[PDB]
Amino acid sequence: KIEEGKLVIWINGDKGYNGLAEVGKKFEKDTGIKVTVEHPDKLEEKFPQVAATGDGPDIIFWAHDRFGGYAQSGLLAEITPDKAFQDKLYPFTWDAVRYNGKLIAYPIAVEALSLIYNKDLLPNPPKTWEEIPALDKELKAKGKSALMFNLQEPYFTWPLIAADGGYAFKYENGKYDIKDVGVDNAGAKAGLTFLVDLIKNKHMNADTDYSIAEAAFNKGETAMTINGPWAWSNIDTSKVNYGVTVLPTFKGQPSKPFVGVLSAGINAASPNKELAKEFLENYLLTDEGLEAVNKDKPLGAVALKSYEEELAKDPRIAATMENAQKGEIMPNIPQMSAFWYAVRTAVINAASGRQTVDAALAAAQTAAAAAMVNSPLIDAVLPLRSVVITLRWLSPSKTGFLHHAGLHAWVRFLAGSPEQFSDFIVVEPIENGHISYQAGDGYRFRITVLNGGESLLDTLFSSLKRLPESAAAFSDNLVLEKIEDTFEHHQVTQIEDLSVFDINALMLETAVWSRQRRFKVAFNTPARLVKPKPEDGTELKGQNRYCRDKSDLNWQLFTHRLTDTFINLFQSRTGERLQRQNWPEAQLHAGLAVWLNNSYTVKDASGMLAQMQIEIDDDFPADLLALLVLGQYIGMGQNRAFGMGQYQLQDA
Ligand SMILES: OC[C@H]1O[C@H](O[C@H]2[C@H](O)[C@@H](O)[C@@H](O)O[C@@H]2CO)[C@H](O)[C@@H](O)[C@@H]1O
Repeated sequence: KIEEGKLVIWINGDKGYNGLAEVGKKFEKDTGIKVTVEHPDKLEEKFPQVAATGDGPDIIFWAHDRFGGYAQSGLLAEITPDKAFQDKLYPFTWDAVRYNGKLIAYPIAVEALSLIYNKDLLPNPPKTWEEIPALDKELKAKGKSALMFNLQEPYFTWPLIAADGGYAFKYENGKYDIKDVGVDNAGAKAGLTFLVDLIKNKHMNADTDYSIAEAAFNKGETAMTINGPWAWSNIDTSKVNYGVTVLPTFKGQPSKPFVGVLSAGINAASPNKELAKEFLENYLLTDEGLEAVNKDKPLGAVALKSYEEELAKDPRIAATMENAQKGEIMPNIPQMSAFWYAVRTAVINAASGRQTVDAALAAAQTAAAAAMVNSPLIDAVLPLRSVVITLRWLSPSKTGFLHHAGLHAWVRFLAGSPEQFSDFIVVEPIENGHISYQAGDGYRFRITVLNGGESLLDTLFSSLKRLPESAAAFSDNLVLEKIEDTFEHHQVTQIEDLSVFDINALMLETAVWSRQRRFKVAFNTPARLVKPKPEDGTELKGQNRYCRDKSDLNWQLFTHRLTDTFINLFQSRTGERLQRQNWPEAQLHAGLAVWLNNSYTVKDASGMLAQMQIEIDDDFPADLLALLVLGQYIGMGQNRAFGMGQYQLQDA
């Protein structure tokens, strides 16, 4: 949980976090409240992961475009500055942090990309993108290059894509039309194609990221870069004579950067809300606070009127606002994360040659418009990680006798014998039944790790790597051959190498089953689904407690048990037990249903195998369909952590 009496702050590593820490040291001097300023990697994705369960920082610093989604998920508290304080900051910056009428963050600064160029290598910067290829040939003759900027984040490529007609969502009548995405019109195609032709003609490198581009410019190797005001600090250090100017035009149109408002949100689960307000209103959002941060890494055009009226005299800040005006302030709607994931994939795939520009942007238009999912039940379990582990026997042995219960206890032991094992790890063995193995034979099983289970996965990796010594069937007669990433189907050695099944992958998969409205639900391993509680007060006993006939299965029973699983996972993570709503009605017809008996001299292994046809409405809630899709990867019913209750969605 978040510790009361102190303040923990998250801000991106490219920002002036040391400056921010000095503002925190002054706060601690005046109130005794310790202020810890951290800068995690991928924090815009890390915040929902930890905040969904009640952890994370007291204050989060990011551009405003992520905050509507945070607010929609109930991660942010409503800030309450009086009218006197609101007048100190620009009204349009307050607009950027408003969501459904409520202010959800304190605006800090307005960030916009500008063209940064080496005045010594390039006295007159190019006014148009079309000049850059010709310019690069001349510079390559001196062993230099024209332009290098981060091609891994669509933030940096969007000004070009938007120049000739690209847009995120059409805005009319106070509303963004999610179904009207503009990443796939003639102008977006022209912009990305020009980017790809730069790479194809050796004027840029598809691999270029933020570090490579910053290093090249600051070491005098490239004449131009594209970055924001935070980057200026490192350039002053490198003693490059640089300037900040307007972005080049494309087809006569100016480049249109998506402008962000760096904002500070207050975690909804923070017990230090009043302290957070005092730090932000009375210490950071003052002339001396922002200056301490600006001195470390320049903020840009700050939202505080009194300070910005002095900074605007800086020609670099003026250029920042010039590019900003030629662009647009980002929407803060929850769909922005769907947009940025779509365009990130589009630009990487097009630039790497994997997809054509037309195909890459066609998929991005579909992806950007996919129905969001902001469920607390889902944010608690995502992201998933999964591995298939291959062992080799060191002497003969028998498996299947305990019906994979020994494997479970063994993996639990190898994970540190932790508390709440079943709430974070699912153990799915290969369904062989009874097998006798010889020395040298392989043994394979899959384990899926839910959000909050990395340390368990780390202990597991170490134990496996130290077999057979680790163990002290499934004893110290096994050795690790390899660990494969279930989702990439290739080998890994450290946890950091593992891919994730995250919210964006789930939204894309859910959309597939949204459009195909009829589909089948089939159990791979038997399910132990308890029958509904008799309404006359009596309790069911014995094997009569569980569903086993076609007549026992219906749409409400199935979705109740599925949701029970998610509620339990949520409860054990947070302590709260959410109230269980009923799903909208749908057609569910059980085609096949039979009960398997798997008792061994204990009946835990027995369960029901079933196939169900589903039909859903056009307007069926996506965040519920998403529970159905996610349930494929975590299983439902009793003993789901032993691999029971595994189902998969198939087409009819
Ligand atoms: O590239 C997608 C990414 O763009 C923006 O992130 C910016 C951020 O606004 C700046 O403060 C700075 O850190 O550069 C980031 C790009 O790496 C959006 O704010 C973000 O939502 C989006 O995913």
